[PDB]
Amino acid sequence: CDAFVGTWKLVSSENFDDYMKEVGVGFATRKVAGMAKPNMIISVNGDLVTIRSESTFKNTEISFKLGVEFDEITADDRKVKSIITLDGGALVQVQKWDGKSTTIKRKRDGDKLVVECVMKGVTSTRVYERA
Amino acid sequence: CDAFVGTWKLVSSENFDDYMKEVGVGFATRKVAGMAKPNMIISVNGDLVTIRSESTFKNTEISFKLGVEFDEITADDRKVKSIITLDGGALVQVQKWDGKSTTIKRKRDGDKLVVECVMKGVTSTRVYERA
Ligand SMILES: CCCCCCCCCCCCCCCCCC(=O)O
Ligand SMILES: CCCCCCCCCCCCCCCCCC(=O)O
Repeated sequence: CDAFVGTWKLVSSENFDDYMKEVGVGFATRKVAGMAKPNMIISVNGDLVTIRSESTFKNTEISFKLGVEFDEITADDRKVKSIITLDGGALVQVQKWDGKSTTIKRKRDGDKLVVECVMKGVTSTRVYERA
Repeated sequence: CDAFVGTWKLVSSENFDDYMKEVGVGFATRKVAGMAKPNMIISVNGDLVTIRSESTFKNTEISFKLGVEFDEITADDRKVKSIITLDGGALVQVQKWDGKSTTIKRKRDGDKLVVECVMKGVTSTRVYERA
Protein backbone atom coordinates (compact mmCIF):
# COMPACT_ATOMS: atom_id res chain seq x y z
CA CYS A 1 0.00 0.00 0.00
CA ASP A 2 2.81 2.40 -0.95
CA ALA A 3 0.40 4.78 -2.74
CA PHE A 4 -1.19 5.44 0.68
CA VAL A 5 1.90 6.31 2.70
CA GLY A 6 2.06 9.91 3.88
CA THR A 7 0.31 12.57 5.86
CA TRP A 8 -3.06 13.67 4.48
CA LYS A 9 -5.30 16.63 5.53
CA LEU A 10 -9.06 16.76 5.13
CA VAL A 11 -10.29 18.93 2.25
CA SER A 12 -14.05 18.19 2.02
CA SER A 13 -16.72 16.07 3.63
CA GLU A 14 -20.14 15.07 2.37
CA ASN A 15 -22.92 13.46 4.49
CA PHE A 16 -20.62 12.60 7.41
CA ASP A 17 -23.09 13.79 10.07
CA ASP A 18 -25.75 11.53 8.48
CA TYR A 19 -23.33 8.59 8.51
CA MET A 20 -22.54 9.18 12.20
CA LYS A 21 -26.27 9.37 12.97
CA GLU A 22 -26.78 5.97 11.31
CA VAL A 23 -23.85 4.52 13.30
CA GLY A 24 -25.58 5.79 16.44
CA VAL A 25 -23.12 8.53 17.46
CA GLY A 26 -24.58 11.00 19.99
CA PHE A 27 -25.17 14.70 19.39
CA ALA A 28 -22.19 16.07 21.32
CA THR A 29 -19.66 13.72 19.72
CA ARG A 30 -21.16 14.37 16.29
CA LYS A 31 -20.69 18.10 16.82
CA VAL A 32 -17.05 17.72 17.98
CA ALA A 33 -16.36 15.38 15.04
CA GLY A 34 -17.71 17.80 12.48
CA MET A 35 -15.50 20.56 13.88
CA ALA A 36 -12.35 18.44 13.56
CA LYS A 37 -10.27 18.67 10.40
CA PRO A 38 -8.10 15.54 11.12
CA ASN A 39 -4.86 14.65 9.53
CA MET A 40 -4.49 11.01 8.52
CA ILE A 41 -0.94 9.52 8.67
CA ILE A 42 -0.39 6.14 7.03
CA SER A 43 2.85 4.20 7.37
CA VAL A 44 3.98 0.60 6.68
CA ASN A 45 6.64 -1.35 8.53
CA GLY A 46 7.15 -4.94 7.43
CA ASP A 47 3.75 -6.59 7.49
CA LEU A 48 2.05 -4.01 9.68
CA VAL A 49 0.20 -1.04 8.29
CA THR A 50 -0.55 1.83 10.71
CA ILE A 51 -3.31 4.40 10.20
CA ARG A 52 -3.29 7.32 12.64
CA SER A 53 -5.92 10.12 12.70
CA GLU A 54 -4.93 13.21 14.65
CA SER A 55 -7.09 16.04 15.86
CA THR A 56 -7.16 18.56 18.76
CA PHE A 57 -9.90 16.48 20.32
CA LYS A 58 -9.00 12.79 19.76
CA ASN A 59 -6.11 10.90 18.19
CA THR A 60 -6.74 7.30 17.08
CA GLU A 61 -4.25 4.74 15.88
CA ILE A 62 -4.72 1.23 14.49
CA SER A 63 -1.90 -1.13 13.39
CA PHE A 64 -2.83 -4.30 11.54
CA LYS A 65 -1.84 -6.97 9.13
CA LEU A 66 -3.97 -7.06 5.94
CA GLY A 67 -6.41 -9.97 6.22
CA VAL A 68 -6.18 -10.59 10.01
CA GLU A 69 -9.19 -9.64 12.17
CA PHE A 70 -8.29 -7.36 15.15
CA ASP A 71 -9.85 -5.37 18.00
CA GLU A 72 -10.35 -1.62 17.45
CA ILE A 73 -11.91 1.03 19.72
CA THR A 74 -13.29 3.76 17.47
CA ALA A 75 -13.13 7.53 18.09
CA ASP A 76 -16.77 7.38 19.27
CA ASP A 77 -15.84 4.51 21.60
CA ARG A 78 -17.39 1.50 20.06
CA LYS A 79 -15.31 -1.71 20.55
CA VAL A 80 -15.47 -3.38 17.19
CA LYS A 81 -13.86 -6.26 15.32
CA SER A 82 -12.14 -4.94 12.18
CA ILE A 83 -10.60 -6.52 9.12
CA ILE A 84 -8.86 -4.64 6.32
CA THR A 85 -7.98 -6.20 2.93
CA LEU A 86 -6.33 -4.79 -0.23
CA ASP A 87 -8.77 -5.14 -3.11
CA GLY A 88 -8.51 -3.49 -6.50
CA GLY A 89 -5.92 -1.07 -5.19
CA ALA A 90 -8.16 0.11 -2.29
CA LEU A 91 -8.00 -0.61 1.44
CA VAL A 92 -11.43 -2.05 2.38
CA GLN A 93 -12.25 -2.08 6.09
CA VAL A 94 -15.25 -3.84 7.61
CA GLN A 95 -16.12 -3.13 11.25
CA LYS A 96 -18.58 -5.44 13.06
CA TRP A 97 -20.14 -4.84 16.55
CA ASP A 98 -23.50 -5.84 18.18
CA GLY A 99 -24.70 -7.67 15.08
CA LYS A 100 -24.09 -4.53 12.92
CA SER A 101 -21.46 -3.67 10.38
CA THR A 102 -20.15 -0.70 8.41
CA THR A 103 -17.64 -0.53 5.50
CA ILE A 104 -14.89 2.14 5.24
CA LYS A 105 -13.06 2.16 1.90
CA ARG A 106 -9.83 4.25 1.46
CA LYS A 107 -8.83 4.69 -2.18
CA ARG A 108 -6.68 6.90 -4.36
CA ASP A 109 -8.39 9.20 -6.84
CA GLY A 110 -5.94 11.32 -8.86
CA ASP A 111 -3.62 12.99 -6.33
CA LYS A 112 -6.21 12.66 -3.52
CA LEU A 113 -7.13 9.99 -0.99
CA VAL A 114 -10.91 9.41 -0.78
CA VAL A 115 -12.60 7.76 2.23
CA GLU A 116 -16.06 6.31 1.63
CA CYS A 117 -18.04 5.21 4.73
CA VAL A 118 -21.28 3.24 4.29
CA MET A 119 -23.82 2.34 6.98
CA LYS A 120 -27.18 0.86 5.91
CA GLY A 121 -27.45 2.71 2.60
CA VAL A 122 -26.16 6.11 3.91
CA THR A 123 -22.83 6.99 2.26
CA SER A 124 -20.34 9.64 3.34
CA THR A 125 -17.36 10.74 1.20
CA ARG A 126 -14.35 12.55 2.71
CA VAL A 127 -11.54 13.79 0.46
CA TYR A 128 -7.96 14.26 1.66
CA GLU A 129 -4.98 15.89 -0.04
CA ARG A 130 -1.29 15.52 0.85
CA ALA A 131 -0.19 17.78 3.65
CA CYS B 1 -50.97 38.46 16.33
CA ASP B 2 -50.87 41.37 13.87
CA ALA B 3 -47.05 41.57 13.99
CA PHE B 4 -47.00 38.09 12.38
CA VAL B 5 -49.29 38.69 9.42
CA GLY B 6 -47.58 38.50 6.04
CA THR B 7 -45.56 36.33 3.74
CA TRP B 8 -42.10 35.40 5.02
CA LYS B 9 -39.18 33.67 3.17
CA LEU B 10 -36.49 31.59 4.82
CA VAL B 11 -33.12 33.34 5.19
CA SER B 12 -31.05 30.98 7.41
CA SER B 13 -31.34 27.71 9.27
CA GLU B 14 -29.23 26.31 12.08
CA ASN B 15 -29.32 22.68 13.35
CA PHE B 16 -32.57 21.81 11.54
CA ASP B 17 -31.30 18.43 10.29
CA ASP B 18 -30.36 17.55 13.90
CA TYR B 19 -33.82 18.59 15.10
CA MET B 20 -35.48 16.41 12.43
CA LYS B 21 -33.25 13.48 13.42
CA GLU B 22 -34.40 13.85 17.04
CA VAL B 23 -38.05 13.98 15.90
CA GLY B 24 -37.41 10.73 14.05
CA VAL B 25 -37.68 11.98 10.45
CA GLY B 26 -36.20 9.56 7.89
CA PHE B 27 -33.20 10.25 5.66
CA ALA B 28 -35.06 10.92 2.41
CA THR B 29 -37.55 13.35 3.95
CA ARG B 30 -34.74 15.08 5.85
CA LYS B 31 -32.88 15.60 2.58
CA VAL B 32 -35.97 16.99 0.77
CA ALA B 33 -36.70 19.26 3.76
CA GLY B 34 -33.23 20.72 3.82
CA MET B 35 -33.48 21.53 0.11
CA ALA B 36 -36.74 23.44 0.57
CA LYS B 37 -36.66 27.17 1.17
CA PRO B 38 -40.36 27.50 2.26
CA ASN B 39 -42.38 30.62 2.41
CA MET B 40 -44.52 31.01 5.52
CA ILE B 41 -47.85 32.92 5.10
CA ILE B 42 -49.69 33.94 8.26
CA SER B 43 -53.17 35.43 8.21
CA VAL B 44 -55.93 36.08 10.80
CA ASN B 45 -59.66 36.06 10.21
CA GLY B 46 -61.83 36.63 13.27
CA ASP B 47 -60.70 34.14 15.88
CA LEU B 48 -58.85 31.83 13.51
CA VAL B 49 -55.18 32.18 12.75
CA THR B 50 -53.85 30.36 9.66
CA ILE B 51 -50.21 29.40 9.13
CA ARG B 52 -49.36 28.07 5.67
CA SER B 53 -45.89 26.82 4.62
CA GLU B 54 -45.36 26.48 0.89
CA SER B 55 -42.65 24.66 -0.98
CA THR B 56 -42.19 22.87 -4.33
CA PHE B 57 -42.37 19.59 -2.45
CA LYS B 58 -45.09 19.98 0.25
CA ASN B 59 -47.53 22.69 1.29
CA THR B 60 -48.96 22.53 4.82
CA GLU B 61 -51.71 24.59 6.34
CA ILE B 62 -53.08 24.76 9.89
CA SER B 63 -55.97 27.00 11.06
CA PHE B 64 -56.63 27.26 14.79
CA LYS B 65 -57.99 29.27 17.63
CA LEU B 66 -55.35 30.29 20.21
CA GLY B 67 -55.72 28.04 23.26
CA VAL B 68 -57.84 25.24 21.68
CA GLU B 69 -56.17 21.85 21.09
CA PHE B 70 -56.52 20.56 17.47
CA ASP B 71 -55.41 17.76 15.15
CA GLU B 72 -52.46 18.47 12.82
CA ILE B 73 -50.69 16.21 10.30
CA THR B 74 -47.12 17.46 9.98
CA ALA B 75 -45.08 17.73 6.76
CA ASP B 76 -43.29 14.49 7.76
CA ASP B 77 -46.69 12.86 8.34
CA ARG B 78 -46.97 12.53 12.03
CA LYS B 79 -50.57 12.96 13.33
CA VAL B 80 -50.15 15.10 16.38
CA LYS B 81 -52.27 17.06 18.85
CA SER B 82 -51.25 20.74 18.77
CA ILE B 83 -52.00 23.76 20.91
CA ILE B 84 -50.77 27.29 20.21
CA THR B 85 -50.95 30.14 22.77
CA LEU B 86 -49.82 33.79 22.66
CA ASP B 87 -47.27 34.35 25.41
CA GLY B 88 -44.99 37.33 25.81
CA GLY B 89 -45.67 38.40 22.25
CA ALA B 90 -44.65 34.98 20.79
CA LEU B 91 -46.75 32.16 19.34
CA VAL B 92 -45.83 29.03 21.36
CA GLN B 93 -46.84 25.72 19.80
CA VAL B 94 -46.64 22.36 21.58
CA GLN B 95 -47.12 19.19 19.53
CA LYS B 96 -47.74 15.88 21.34
CA TRP B 97 -47.78 12.35 19.74
CA ASP B 98 -46.91 8.82 21.03
CA GLY B 99 -46.02 10.09 24.50
CA LYS B 100 -43.53 12.61 23.00
CA SER B 101 -43.64 16.35 22.58
CA THR B 102 -41.78 19.16 20.82
CA THR B 103 -42.11 22.97 21.16
CA ILE B 104 -42.08 25.36 18.16
CA LYS B 105 -41.89 29.05 19.10
CA ARG B 106 -42.47 31.79 16.43
CA LYS B 107 -41.34 35.23 17.57
CA ARG B 108 -40.42 38.61 16.15
CA ASP B 109 -36.82 39.77 16.40
CA GLY B 110 -36.23 43.20 14.84
CA ASP B 111 -37.71 43.05 11.33
CA LYS B 112 -37.40 39.23 11.19
CA LEU B 113 -39.55 36.31 12.28
CA VAL B 114 -37.55 33.63 14.16
CA VAL B 115 -38.74 30.02 14.55
CA GLU B 116 -37.18 28.02 17.37
CA CYS B 117 -37.86 24.25 17.41
CA VAL B 118 -36.83 22.18 20.46
CA MET B 119 -36.87 18.38 20.79
CA LYS B 120 -35.18 16.80 23.83
CA GLY B 121 -32.47 19.42 24.27
CA VAL B 122 -31.67 19.83 20.50
CA THR B 123 -32.60 23.34 19.32
CA SER B 124 -32.97 24.55 15.74
CA THR B 125 -33.32 28.25 14.80
CA ARG B 126 -34.74 29.33 11.41
CA VAL B 127 -34.85 33.03 10.48
CA TYR B 128 -37.37 34.49 8.04
CA GLU B 129 -37.57 37.94 6.47
CA ARG B 130 -40.57 39.56 4.76
CA ALA B 131 -40.99 38.53 1.17
C1 LIG C 1 -14.34 13.85 21.53
C2 LIG C 1 -14.08 12.99 20.29
C3 LIG C 1 -13.66 13.90 19.14
C4 LIG C 1 -13.44 13.16 17.81
C5 LIG C 1 -14.71 12.43 17.45
C6 LIG C 1 -14.67 11.71 16.12
C7 LIG C 1 -15.94 10.86 16.09
C8 LIG C 1 -16.08 10.08 14.80
C9 LIG C 1 -17.16 9.05 15.08
C10 LIG C 1 -17.40 8.15 13.91
C11 LIG C 1 -16.13 7.43 13.54
C12 LIG C 1 -16.44 6.78 12.23
C13 LIG C 1 -15.25 5.99 11.76
C14 LIG C 1 -14.25 6.83 11.02
C15 LIG C 1 -14.83 7.16 9.66
C16 LIG C 1 -13.74 7.74 8.80
C17 LIG C 1 -13.24 9.06 9.36
C18 LIG C 1 -12.10 9.62 8.54
O1 LIG C 1 -11.03 9.03 8.49
O2 LIG C 1 -12.26 10.68 7.97
C1 LIG D 1 -41.67 15.41 0.74
C2 LIG D 1 -41.87 16.37 1.91
C3 LIG D 1 -41.09 17.66 1.65
C4 LIG D 1 -41.16 18.67 2.79
C5 LIG D 1 -40.65 18.01 4.06
C6 LIG D 1 -40.60 18.92 5.26
C7 LIG D 1 -40.30 17.98 6.44
C8 LIG D 1 -40.17 18.73 7.75
C9 LIG D 1 -40.25 17.66 8.82
C10 LIG D 1 -40.18 18.24 10.21
C11 LIG D 1 -41.31 19.21 10.41
C12 LIG D 1 -40.99 19.89 11.70
C13 LIG D 1 -42.08 20.87 12.05
C14 LIG D 1 -41.88 22.21 11.38
C15 LIG D 1 -40.73 22.91 12.08
C16 LIG D 1 -40.72 24.35 11.64
C17 LIG D 1 -40.43 24.47 10.16
C18 LIG D 1 -40.47 25.91 9.69
O1 LIG D 1 -41.53 26.53 9.72
O2 LIG D 1 -39.46 26.41 9.25
